[PDB]
Amino acid sequence: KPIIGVMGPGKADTAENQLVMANELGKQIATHGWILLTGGRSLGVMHEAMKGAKEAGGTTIGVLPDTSEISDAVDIPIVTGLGSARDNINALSSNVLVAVGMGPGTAAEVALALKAKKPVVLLGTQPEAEKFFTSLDAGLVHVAADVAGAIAAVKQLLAK
Amino acid sequence: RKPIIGVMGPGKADTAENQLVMANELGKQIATHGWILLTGGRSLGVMHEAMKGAKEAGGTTIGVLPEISDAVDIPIVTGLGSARDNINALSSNVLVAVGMGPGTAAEVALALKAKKPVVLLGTQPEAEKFFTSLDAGLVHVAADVAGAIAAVKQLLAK
Amino acid sequence: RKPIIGVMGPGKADTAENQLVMANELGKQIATHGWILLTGGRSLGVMHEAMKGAKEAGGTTIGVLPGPSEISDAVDIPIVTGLGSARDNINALSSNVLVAVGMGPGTAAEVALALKAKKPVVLLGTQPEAEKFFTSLDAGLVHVAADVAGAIAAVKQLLAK
Amino acid sequence: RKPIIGVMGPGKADTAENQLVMANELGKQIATHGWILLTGGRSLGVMHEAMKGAKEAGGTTIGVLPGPDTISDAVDIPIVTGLGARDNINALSSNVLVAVGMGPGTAAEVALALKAKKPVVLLGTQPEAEKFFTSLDAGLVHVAADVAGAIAAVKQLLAK
Repeated sequence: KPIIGVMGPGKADTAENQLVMANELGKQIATHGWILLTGGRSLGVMHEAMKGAKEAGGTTIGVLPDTSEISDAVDIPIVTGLGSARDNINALSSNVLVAVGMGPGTAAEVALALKAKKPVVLLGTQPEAEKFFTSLDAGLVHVAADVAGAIAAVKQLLAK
Repeated sequence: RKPIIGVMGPGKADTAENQLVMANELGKQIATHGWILLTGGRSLGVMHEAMKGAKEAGGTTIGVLPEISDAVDIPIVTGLGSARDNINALSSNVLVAVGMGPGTAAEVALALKAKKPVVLLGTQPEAEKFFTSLDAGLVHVAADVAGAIAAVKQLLAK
Repeated sequence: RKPIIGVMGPGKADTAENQLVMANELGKQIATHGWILLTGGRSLGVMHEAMKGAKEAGGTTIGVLPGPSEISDAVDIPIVTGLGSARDNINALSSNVLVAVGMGPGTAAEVALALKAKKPVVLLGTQPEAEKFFTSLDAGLVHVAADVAGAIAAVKQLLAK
Repeated sequence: RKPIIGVMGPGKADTAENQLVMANELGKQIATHGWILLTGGRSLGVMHEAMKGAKEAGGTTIGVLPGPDTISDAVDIPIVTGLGARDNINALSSNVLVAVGMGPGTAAEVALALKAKKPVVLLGTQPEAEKFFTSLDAGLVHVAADVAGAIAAVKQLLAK
């Protein structure tokens, strides 16, 4: 059962178009028979992908700093306690990683995945980010224009 | 959402034979009761047995790692090694220690520190009575797999 | 290289005043022996007193923290980690010898972790059940000290080997 | 409290030789200013030269390692973490961070420092990096053209 990780900025930092892409990304992850792994508290991109995944009957793993609540969009809550430190659990536990948008948090998570030699697809990050991460590891970086392209890169990659 | 039962225990070299038997059937019963099993993948004593108990009974297992192992449905790779995945303690609704050693002691203590109940099974007096001195209200001592599955059912309901 | 001695204690209403006084004196004796004190870096309880005692004797101190902020004023070197309820095996792995003053859930995790790292732990001001329970984890690494002088003498011997 | 300056760079042959000289001269100037050098505690790359540099000029050094561990001779205080993972320690413990060169590990440390809202001095990085990280946080990113520049950016940042 493949595991696809979604990173992306939080609620305040995610633009409306990026939110829409994130939901659609989560749906398509679910319809291709994959598990979604993302951050279980963050309310921008990561939440939208989880809702997307859930709305289309997919399994979601949320990674979390118990404490209250959760979200009902999370199926398997994995609580680390690690506060501001590295749940590079995403990076390491995923088959493929997709970033929707960009910010300091997300840049950090993408660079760890590359360091760990795992492929990353970059959706809706700007040219600045696309060129830098490609400059880090051109064999591991895939830029996608929209969700369907991102999902195609994810399919091509899992065959390998 | 399914209850998640954390199991902790020593590895191959320090797990007596009766503890492996107890671990294997504890996992069977975790699954049989419709709970998710959470434990370490890759530890080849108590923890590896509970996962198989659980799989053999058609349960869902999560394995925390720092390949493995047919019996793990969801691998969570942490990347730490000689550190703390406190994932077991904080992710799981109830924790069952089967046997005892340094690793397991640290994890029982962290669970009590996060104020979760722990069921101690096949641990011995010194461990039972020390953990009880830490938080008596959170520490439950079971005699056999049955008394431990029992204590777990009686804890999810509260 | 200067030896580093790790000190671990319980908290605050898990702390009695004999333990605060013993932690201060332990921390002085550590600094007087030319050793670095490594402990938790909050201005609270047993770890804080060890730190004030080391500073008072002209010792060097390292405080480990999670997060952000308010470092004890006795901390020379603050090590800020970003982990919350997550360990924080820094004390255990970085110290040559570790000393527990009192006992609580947190110190018990810390002590068990250090034994698993094959590091010697000196127990000071704990109850027979802790003493007995850790002794049963590893007889070879657990030193029960009766007072601060005994603690210091166990560290001394452990470093001389 | 003596200030702590953290240095980050690449390891093996993500590392050009002039980077190795800049790192060593930088460590040397950090120690001459009465500052502590915090770095990765290994015997390789930018971080080791910076350490050797600091020592040679009478400075104190802190080396952060994973598990378990012994570690350069230039390290006074070893901080052994056992998080084989993320030492987020540099980012959060240093007053100022200086990156010498760039690679995946460095990229994550820098983004984490900017996520923690700490200023980063970028020495000997390519303009893709200078541009990307400036795109993340203009206010926190300082491109130095050389070791003297890098020090006068620290010195001033330590003064605000």
